[PDB]
Amino acid sequence: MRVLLIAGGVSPEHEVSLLSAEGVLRHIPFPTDLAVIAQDGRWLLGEKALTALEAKAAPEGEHPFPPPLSWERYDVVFPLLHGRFGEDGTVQGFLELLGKPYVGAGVAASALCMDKDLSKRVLAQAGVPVVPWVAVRKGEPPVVPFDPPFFVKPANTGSSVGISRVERFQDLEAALALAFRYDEKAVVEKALSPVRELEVGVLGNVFGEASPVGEVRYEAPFYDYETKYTPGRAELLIPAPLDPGTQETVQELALKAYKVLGVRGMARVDFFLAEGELYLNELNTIPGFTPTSMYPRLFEAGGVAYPELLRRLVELALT
Amino acid sequence: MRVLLIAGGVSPEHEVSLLSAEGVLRHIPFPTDLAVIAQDGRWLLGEKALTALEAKAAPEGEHPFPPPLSWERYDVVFPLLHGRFGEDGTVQGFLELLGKPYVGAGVAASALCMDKDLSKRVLAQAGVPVVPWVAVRKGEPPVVPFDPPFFVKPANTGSSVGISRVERFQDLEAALALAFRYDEKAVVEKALSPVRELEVGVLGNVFGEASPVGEVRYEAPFTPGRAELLIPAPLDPGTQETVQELALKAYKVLGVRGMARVDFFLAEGELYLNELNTIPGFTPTSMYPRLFEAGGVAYPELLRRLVELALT
Repeated sequence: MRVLLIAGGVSPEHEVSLLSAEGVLRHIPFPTDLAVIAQDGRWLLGEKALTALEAKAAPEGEHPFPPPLSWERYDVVFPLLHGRFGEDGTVQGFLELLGKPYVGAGVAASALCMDKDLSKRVLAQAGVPVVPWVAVRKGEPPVVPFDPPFFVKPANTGSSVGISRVERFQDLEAALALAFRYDEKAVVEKALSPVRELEVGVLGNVFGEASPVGEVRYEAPFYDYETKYTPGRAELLIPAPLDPGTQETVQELALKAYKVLGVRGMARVDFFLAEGELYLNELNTIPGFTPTSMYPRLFEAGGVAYPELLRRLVELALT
Repeated sequence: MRVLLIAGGVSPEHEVSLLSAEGVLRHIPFPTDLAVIAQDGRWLLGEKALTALEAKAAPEGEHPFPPPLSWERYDVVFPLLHGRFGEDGTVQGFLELLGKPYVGAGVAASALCMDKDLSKRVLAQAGVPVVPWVAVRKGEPPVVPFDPPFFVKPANTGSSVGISRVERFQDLEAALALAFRYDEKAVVEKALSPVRELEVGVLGNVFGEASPVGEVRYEAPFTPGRAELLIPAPLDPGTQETVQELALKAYKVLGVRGMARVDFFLAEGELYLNELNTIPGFTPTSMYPRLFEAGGVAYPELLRRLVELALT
């Protein structure tokens, strides 16, 4: 059994993708080779790929797509790419054409989960609670059924740019103009405040196993009398401090959504908890595999050791 | 302008794809090359591609995917494939990776429009009427909110294989067994009868313009009879407009890009959006081009506009 690991990509998550690849290479219980997509879109194979990993960034590759890779040597391909040309179904489609089994969501599920508007429409149709929202396309006069405050953001799941929290309708046009520079479609989500962020891992094909629930907390940077500067931190609470009832609901909601969307290998499902109400925010078809990443840490706490997690992901690709 | 037309495919629509390719190639107002995907999945380029085009079929190809082709030579790619590896977003994704502009729906729209389950969930939520249905996966207990008759069919299969018309609530298990041979997920759709089939074409990116509405009517079998295309369809102005508006709404919500033939069922006063075809036919007999001709858009102009839309 030989595995082909693909990491990097042209997206802003290039480096974090390499960091994940590092962790996967160090513990995957199968003979594995690495292939890297440089920030310029060209690929690096063999020793050049490993060298780039060691460098934490591959600005330039050697081979324009499609890479001269001996696909026949691999039983399963593990695409560890994030966002654009990563979780959007494009690489998944390429692998479908090559006839290669691969880890993670398929084409439809990947593309759908990457669209904040379309995946919510599907989830809402299936009875899964989501934050009230509306989709706006460039050129369309915005029609928002709810009052501010709300968040305006490009429709690409996980984006960290083009976001604006607006408190007045007179500020909507400016928020939309900003969001439209990143995606031709944006979504306007009713702002809930305060809220808690909860995340849960899922493992399996369509019908999965849920990990324990984790929570993300933010601690702002500050200047300490003796320690001087102390950096801000995103703290991971594992398991999340929740009453039994809420924990079970998020886990069930995550499993149901996963099932409806037909997700296949893994997923970290993010939720907003506010006023005692749960809302499924986003599904990440390709989570992090860094020793600091929520997904592997959650399953670890769920009795699934990292090496074992990677083993099961590879095996699931062959269904 | 330099256009690369791709036709054929591994799907059962391999031959009709070539037929429409012949048409497109004879009237596309731009220098255009042809690449053919043979039934065995291998590609045919240049001279051999043309030969296959003239033979109306290409059983086996020469180049394993991906082919040794320099895509630099083309400004726009026109994937004229149907179904699996055609309208399912796979080839589209390959093209996205090559960084090449291309005709038709992108990855998301193509993949969604080929999934009878997910597409209906989206349209139903959006307010577009769809025939009552349920989705079922291999191994999960069926729960049908309606009684026969109804159809059972694989969900992401852009083919006619594995489909069954169930009459007895006791034949269900059997029909699902068949469907599951082509997709671990199948859908059960209430059967409408009498039912009329209407079709309307759309052109443009996201916000498109509808062509006149057409109607498909089959003649008596003699070997099923000819598929008559009534254009415009014999409808009162009110229904025609509703068909067009619904088609345009679905098109928009799904973010379809270059074109689409939207099919509807009309049963006792009620319209139901049936299917959204992202890569329609282009033979002289195909509904899509004929519908737009009737709408004042000649075949050559239609092709010119599809190529241009790919760039915007």
